[PDB]
Amino acid sequence: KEVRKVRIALASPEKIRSWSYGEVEKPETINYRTLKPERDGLFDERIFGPIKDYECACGKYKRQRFEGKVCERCGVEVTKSIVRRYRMGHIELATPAAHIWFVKDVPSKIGTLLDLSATELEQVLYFSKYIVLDPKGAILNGVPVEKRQLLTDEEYRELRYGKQETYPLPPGVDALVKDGEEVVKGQELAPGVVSRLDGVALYRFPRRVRVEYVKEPKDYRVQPHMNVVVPEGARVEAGDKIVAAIDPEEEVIAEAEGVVHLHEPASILVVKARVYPFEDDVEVSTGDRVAPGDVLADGGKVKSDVYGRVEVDLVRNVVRVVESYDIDARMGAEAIQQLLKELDLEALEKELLEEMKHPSRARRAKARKRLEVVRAFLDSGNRPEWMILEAVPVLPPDLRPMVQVDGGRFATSDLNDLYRRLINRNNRLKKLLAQGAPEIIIRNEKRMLQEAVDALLDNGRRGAPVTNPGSDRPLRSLTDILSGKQGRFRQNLLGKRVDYSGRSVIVVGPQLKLHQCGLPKRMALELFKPFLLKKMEEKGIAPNVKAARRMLERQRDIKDEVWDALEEVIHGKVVLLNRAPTLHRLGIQAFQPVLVEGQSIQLHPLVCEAFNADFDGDQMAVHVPLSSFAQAEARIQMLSAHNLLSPASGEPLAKPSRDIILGLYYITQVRKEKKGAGLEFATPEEALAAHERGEVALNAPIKVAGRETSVGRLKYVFANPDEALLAVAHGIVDLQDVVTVRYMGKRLETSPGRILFARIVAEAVEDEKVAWELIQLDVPQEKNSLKDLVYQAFLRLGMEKTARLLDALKYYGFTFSTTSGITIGIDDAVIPEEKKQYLEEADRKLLQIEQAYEMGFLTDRERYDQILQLWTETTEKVTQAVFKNFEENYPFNPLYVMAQSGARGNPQQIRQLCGLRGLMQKPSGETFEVPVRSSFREGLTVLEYFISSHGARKGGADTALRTADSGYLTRKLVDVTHEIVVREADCGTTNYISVPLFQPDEVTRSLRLRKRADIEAGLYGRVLAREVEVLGVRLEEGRYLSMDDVHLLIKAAEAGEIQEVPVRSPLTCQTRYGVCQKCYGYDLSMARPVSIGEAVGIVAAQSIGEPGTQLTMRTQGLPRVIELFEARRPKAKAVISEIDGVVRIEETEEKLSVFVESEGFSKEYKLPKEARLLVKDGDYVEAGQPLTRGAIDPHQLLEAKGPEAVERYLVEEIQKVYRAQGVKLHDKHIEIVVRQMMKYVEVTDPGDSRLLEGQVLEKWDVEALNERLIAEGKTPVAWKPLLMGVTKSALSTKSWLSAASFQNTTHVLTEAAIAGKKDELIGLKENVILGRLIPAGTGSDFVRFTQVVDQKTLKAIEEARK
DNA sequence: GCATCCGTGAGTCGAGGAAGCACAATTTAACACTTTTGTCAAG
DNA sequence: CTTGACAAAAGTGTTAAATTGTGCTATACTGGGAGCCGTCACGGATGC
Ligand SMILES: [Mg+2]
Ligand SMILES: [Mg+2]
Ligand SMILES: [Zn+2]
Ligand SMILES: [Zn+2]
Repeated sequence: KEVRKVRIALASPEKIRSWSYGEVEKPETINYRTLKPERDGLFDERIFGPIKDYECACGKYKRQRFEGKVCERCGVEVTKSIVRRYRMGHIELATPAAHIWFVKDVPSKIGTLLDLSATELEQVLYFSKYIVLDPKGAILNGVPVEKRQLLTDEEYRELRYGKQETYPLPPGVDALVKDGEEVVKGQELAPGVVSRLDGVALYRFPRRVRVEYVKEPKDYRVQPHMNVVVPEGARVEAGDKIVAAIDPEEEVIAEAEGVVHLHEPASILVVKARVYPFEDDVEVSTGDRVAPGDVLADGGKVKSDVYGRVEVDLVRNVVRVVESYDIDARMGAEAIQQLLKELDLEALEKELLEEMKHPSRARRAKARKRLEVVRAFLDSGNRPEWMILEAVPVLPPDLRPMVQVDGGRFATSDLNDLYRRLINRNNRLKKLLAQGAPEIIIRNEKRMLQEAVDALLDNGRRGAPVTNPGSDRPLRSLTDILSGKQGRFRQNLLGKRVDYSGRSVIVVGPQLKLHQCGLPKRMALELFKPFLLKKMEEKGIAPNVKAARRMLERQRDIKDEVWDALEEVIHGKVVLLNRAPTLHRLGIQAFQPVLVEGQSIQLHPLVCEAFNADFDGDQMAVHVPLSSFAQAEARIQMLSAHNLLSPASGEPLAKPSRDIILGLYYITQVRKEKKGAGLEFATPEEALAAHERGEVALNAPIKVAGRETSVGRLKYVFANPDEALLAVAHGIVDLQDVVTVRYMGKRLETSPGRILFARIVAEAVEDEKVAWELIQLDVPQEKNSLKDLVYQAFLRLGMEKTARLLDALKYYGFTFSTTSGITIGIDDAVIPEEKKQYLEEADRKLLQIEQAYEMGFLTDRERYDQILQLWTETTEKVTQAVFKNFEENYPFNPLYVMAQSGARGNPQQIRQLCGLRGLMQKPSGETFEVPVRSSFREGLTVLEYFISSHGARKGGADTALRTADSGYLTRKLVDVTHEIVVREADCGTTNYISVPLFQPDEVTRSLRLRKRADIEAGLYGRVLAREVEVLGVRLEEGRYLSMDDVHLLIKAAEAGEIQEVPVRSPLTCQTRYGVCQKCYGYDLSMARPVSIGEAVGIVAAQSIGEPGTQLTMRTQGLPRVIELFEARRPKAKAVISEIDGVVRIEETEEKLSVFVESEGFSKEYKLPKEARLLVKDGDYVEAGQPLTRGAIDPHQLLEAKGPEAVERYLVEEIQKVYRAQGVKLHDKHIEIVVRQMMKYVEVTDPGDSRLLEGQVLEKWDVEALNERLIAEGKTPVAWKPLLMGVTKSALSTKSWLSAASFQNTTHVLTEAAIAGKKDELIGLKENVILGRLIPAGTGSDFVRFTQVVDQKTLKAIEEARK
């Protein structure tokens, strides 16, 4: 079957053991001598499979005949060695270990279910405090001990073993207390030592024993290696032992009868216990635990009266019960797993739901968070105790290989070292437990085992990272393998390295057609090698494919017919050319290769702008689509000649450029003379006669009788363009001379160059009548006029004729720029004579500013501002003087022509070359008082050059630090919008948006018509939601708006006939998981309605992010866009009115306050003194209308005005940044991203549903839920619109595969696993990860099942059946 | 409300690759021999 | 198709090296060692 969904869930110890083919019991990897895997180790063949196909370890089975067999000698299955990549083992832990993901991922899942703080969980898990599981009637400091109570180590010891203390008596002294006498706190035991607790006092080591013989206080000395064998106050018959020793020579016995008295204790032991004397055998033993009433000895004659630990003292023949309780308190994951197994999720949910009615919001907020985790376990079917590991899975050995390098050295992965540590510690703990080691040692081993598991799963998350000894590089754990820019997702699943790919330097191919590229022969030989081998065999070049491959291995073995065969292999095929960074989809284009000699790829000039490529050393990659589908898609969808318009704005993107523009501008610009320039005559005979006398120039404007003409128009009248260009060939007239020509039945007055341009377009499109309508004859052909020509040709003729026109424009532009005579010399940077006059004026005004400043008429700051204004004004005047000189005296100056035509440079750069450099800014942001008064032609001074370097470095640093921000933003946009596709023709919605044609300019306090570019960016290629009647023209509902329609609407607005246009937009589309054809509009790249199955989400992200690097960075620029897409609260946020009413300013010397007064309401706003109010007294302000200047908080705007208002604000404010930079971007692309930001709602009233108040879900889901509920007469859910940024919107998506591959992988995976989330594979990222066909383009269900059949077969099938 | 803390994020290709010994237990190697296998000429 | 010599071609069985695993030292010894350090954003969680 086909995979349709991917589910993630917790694995139980039972399931982990079902995966494993065996337990890894030893940390041995391979044998150091034979290099074979060690038995029971991390590379065992008996577990993970054979190392070579169909061959066991012992070498008894060596063929596939014994397939599925297991050798009895070695136990290795006889099968394929590839199973060694898929077969898992496991490690059986001596004690449970918590999974760090469900502990350290804030908020922890284990803590939330158990109601334990982050610190409390850590203290228990890492053996710092005990947690009570059974108090057993234990009292701690007069208070009963309760379950789930945390005990410190001292508290546990006091409760479990009691209170006791040893006081060392000074040598020689004798204690004031006897052995076995009860003491009270503060009592003095010895002359200088006082006890601190009440209990039985016991002599530890009596140094002197004083017996009393009866006939006599004989004494004996006690040494450390001796022990007394009798209790105090004992009658000893002559002969009985008294003090024992290692050597019987020093052993002490009693000569006669007496009473033994012990004196001089080494120390005093105070123990809180009850002493029970006995005579017969005791029924208990040391270490036993007893309760009140339990029999101790003498058949019930002596019984316990208190809880404690029973210890029998045979020397004193008494039973001591050290008062203590048998409390059950545990540390580590064994205790936590005990609590997690005892949880009743049914009971917990009921209690949480009851607490969901608490008046406090914090209590309900906490209850909702707990119940969301509880609900996840209840719904998914997972068990909370599965978050603690009893068996640890072991990765297949081939994914953590230990390989021998070409030099014989061994390389291994970090996972083997992490596995060995866990196995070594696990084995050691088992040995310690078998030895009955003390609790201190066991606790250290268990704490180390927990840490070893943590390092294996997520190294460095908790504590110091584990490093391999001899280095400080942290070991790479399982979490590091999956997360980050170098993880599995982004490095191996979302992108890959591919076969049939090449690379080389790119050079310009001017002779190529738009759809052609120059592919080196030696690159194409390797790229198409499998195809070439087949063709070589098909011909007689080689006998078979293997012989052909040997021929190609040696360069000197390649014959000349191999190149003929290669030419046949590539016939008709295309290749993909790729340049990094791929900012938009035009960074990959398909071309038909032309095999060329050399080693560099030839690139067509007209596609360089789309690739952002130049020829300073750039490189491109080459890719070969292999199947018929890949070749068809590349030739139809990705061919360069088919993508001529911009998907972002719909304007031409393959169009005339630097040299092409210059050559076409040069011929279409007319000459202007000054010799005559005014003389008036009576007849043309006189006017021409003066021309022969030299009094008037050919192109000097004159007036013959009443009309203004020139000599050329009167002297040279040509019957047709061919005659005019024949005269140009003979040198009679120039291309720039204005003469009279007869063309298309009209007696035009133009230059031969403009008539030549008209013929160029006419022949390219092969239509003289249509060509005449496409061009503007009476202007020089600059970048904008040539861009309009391409767009109009595309509309009227299509891709094929437009690509031909682009090829003809490129050819003639190149040809005419070579012979025109364009060059740059030092004298071409003409210095206006007005610069000297302006600088002298600035010196006088500056000297006058200093004079006033000396007189005190102004301060330092106003002196500083006035200086900057003076030099800012002078720079503008010098710029104007520079360009006024060019257009009057040097209209054909190379710098003027390049800037005027759009080929190169702008007025700012020309001023620095010809005028003055201007003012420079300090590193701190201030501007130097003294400007750079020299241009580049004159040459800066050393100090001026250094001062100018401050800004140059700052610009370079801004550019470097701006690429990372723009690239990061694009990735956020792609991940939030990647699932949006055009999925149907129409969603049936009746909603729409009104695009405003007028903008409320506040300075003039009135409405003013918006700019054409702004209106076009919001109207072009959009479906009219309602019928519109303007200027006698009826634009019916459902009509796509072309540029002509948009211009008609702008003309209607100019006449006061329409203020806004109702259109369909992605904001109001009702399609699920995408938009419909009617809500999107045109495919701006083709100027026609978008086709179903297009990934408009990806296009929108690339359109927005591509010009991201052109946004200034230095609340403005790219930072402004990033904040708007993240829905961040501005620091200097404006103040808006929550309700509508009249403003009443109460400004006072004490404070500033603004009052919005209504019929009954009076809202008060305390604004700061430095507040730039934009509303004065007596103004009727509506809800959400700003009162103070600044950026509006989108979340405050959403609450006050609504979803529509915030959506309009976000689109307009984002477009302002791009417009300020000259970038043209359709509103559709922003509205698609904004539609994703506003995709969620918050539950406020659950109604008759299981939703929790404050729960965040998708708007589509709640709407579907509400309609279902209403269908059955149940109260619907009341929700609240929600706004979130692109980052948060992408992470809260319903597909965990796409969210896990974005960022926050541990958090995404931990929540998905607990909930048992199932991924339906809806968007593009999920299908790319699994290598499936994406549900867009040719992979969309709308077009995927189309069938093609010819007439003959169709008739046979219909005939053969009917 | 609020600071303060921690945790996660920050463009793309390319090119650069320090015991020592004793002894027991286990494994490996080298014989030995018999037992297939592969040829041979026939027949 | 056999039919008997033949000869390596291989395997089975001891034996002895060669390798590997393991236990044991008796003056008295009793709590570690390396960072050190120029960024900025955000949530989100808690200390209350
Ligand atoms: Mg370059
Ligand atoms: Mg004439
Ligand atoms: Zn085997
Ligand atoms: Zn729609």
